[PDB]
Amino acid sequence: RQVTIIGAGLAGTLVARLLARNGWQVNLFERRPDPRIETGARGRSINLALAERGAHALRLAGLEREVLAEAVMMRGRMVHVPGTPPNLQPYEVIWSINRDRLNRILLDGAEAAGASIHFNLGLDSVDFARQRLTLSNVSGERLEKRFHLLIGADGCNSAVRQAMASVVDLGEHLETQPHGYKELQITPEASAQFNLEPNALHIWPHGDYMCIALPNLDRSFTVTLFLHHQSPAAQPASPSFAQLVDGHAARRFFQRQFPDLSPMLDSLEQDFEHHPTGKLATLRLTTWHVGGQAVLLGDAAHPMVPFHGQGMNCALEDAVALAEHLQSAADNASALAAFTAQRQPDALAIQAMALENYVEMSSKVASPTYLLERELGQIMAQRQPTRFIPRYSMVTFSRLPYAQAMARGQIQEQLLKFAVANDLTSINLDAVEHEVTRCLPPLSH
Ligand SMILES: Cc1cc2nc3c(=O)[nH]c(=O)nc-3n(C[C@H](O)[C@H](O)[C@H](O)COP(=O)(O)OP(=O)(O)OC[C@H]3O[C@@H](n4cnc5c(N)ncnc54)[C@H](O)[C@@H]3O)c2cc1C
Ligand SMILES: COc1ccc(S(=O)(=O)Nc2nc(-c3cccc([N+](=O)[O-])c3)cs2)cc1OC
Ligand SMILES: COc1ccc(S(=O)(=O)Nc2nc(-c3cccc([N+](=O)[O-])c3)cs2)cc1OC
Repeated sequence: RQVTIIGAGLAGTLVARLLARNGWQVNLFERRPDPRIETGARGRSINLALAERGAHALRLAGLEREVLAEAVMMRGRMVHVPGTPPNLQPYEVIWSINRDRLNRILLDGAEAAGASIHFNLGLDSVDFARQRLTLSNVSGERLEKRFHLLIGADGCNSAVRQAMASVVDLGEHLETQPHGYKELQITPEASAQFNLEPNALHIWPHGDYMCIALPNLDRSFTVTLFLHHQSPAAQPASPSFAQLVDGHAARRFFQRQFPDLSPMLDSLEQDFEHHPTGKLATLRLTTWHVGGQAVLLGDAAHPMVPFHGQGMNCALEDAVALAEHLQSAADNASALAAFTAQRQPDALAIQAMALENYVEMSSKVASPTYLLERELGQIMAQRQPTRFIPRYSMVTFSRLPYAQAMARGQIQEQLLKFAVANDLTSINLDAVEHEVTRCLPPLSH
């Protein structure tokens, strides 16, 4: 009945609330300070896309209305490319939520449910044999604490995950990507001056690099630049973080490549030199738990590239699943095994689907095969909105488990490919629709 959670982020704080109100004694430890303590100057955090499946996880926790109150409705996407004014491409919605706003709400929810939360305390080591762990603060205190069940919700660099290696082989494989990212900020004045639409997701596509911006209720926007770390050996002058040696270089790059975005980025030079360049990676594990003693949740279990906007959504789903299993199972070891069996297939799937979105960020001309496929898929979905559901729509706008969206997507892509092989005018749409009904079962099977 006792549980210790490391990491008061999105997954850890949600699972604290779900367990605490299910009668667990919950202690939650966080390395950062309490964002609920009002200071004189609020810091900036990123805005995240919350999709239907994440919103539904919050509804099960009884916190959806709270979060929605501070979330910006995004009705569609606005693509910005030179030579056209952007116009809204309508989506059904995606909510833009501020990370720290969400976190404060989750924290209040966890505490209201009876969890004890401890801030400014980082997990440094775990001794599984002696079931003790040690927390450290900046005051030099080294706090040794006893634990029964340990939930690692401590993010993509999990200290819990690292500790688990000492006692079990996690079968880790880290796959890195050549793009990094940089977080930047459009202020409310700038967005208003350039009439940036608050109720939309904004994209600046540019072949091998790109910017995406999500809104905040105060009309500021957080912008993410995705760009190669280094210029390719054979394409040595192409843009990369390696060339952008300082803020002035960054400014010249934005001026040249993102002319209409550069004016909105007032602290670009500042932001570029301070904010570290983030890495893109996928980490996969064969095992998420050590018997009944510890389990990994969210980014701690399954780091993924941020290209389908689903990491937080997955983490919130994870929390719901972990608390469901901990209640309905015989013992903790069985719960953790069952949890891993449910969610690890979903995690691998979204990790893969995220990478597939990522690889499209290319200046390579799209193969006419892939183009005809997508165009044919659109037609089929129109004719049988029943069965043929585009995979992105299954992921982003439904609650269908990721593994099942990936499976239906495979059946669908395969059908499209055999149909398109060897322009669309020669393709018999009746023959294709016949194959769609023969090969793709309705959702009710
Ligand atoms: C550029 C970018 C854009 C993204 N956009 C989206 C998006 O639009 N939508 C979406 O769904 N996802 C998005 N994601 C993914 C999303 O941020 C993560 O998947 C999600 O935050 C993971 O939730 P979590 O609780 O598992 O981890 P976290 O939210 O990272 O929580 C981990 C917590 O543990 C704490 N902690 C860490 N180490 C320790 C320690 N040793 N001791 C104690 N506490 C510790 C941290 O302070 C933190 O509070 C994005 C990610 C990136 C990088
Ligand atoms: C306009 O139609 C589309 C609808 C949906 C998608 S999607 O579902 O497949 N990908 C998605 N990425 C995000 C997302 C949000 C925040 C940050 C990031 N990020 O890359 O950091 C990604 C939201 S939806 C794509 C579409 O066209 C490309
Ligand atoms: C990995 O490759 C695929 C995987 C899955 C599928 S699918 O058949 O299951 N989903 C489909 N999406 C579209 C579609 C159309 C218009 C815009 C978008 N959009 O991402 O914005 C998608 C057409 S078909 C297709 C694939 O390539 C054709």
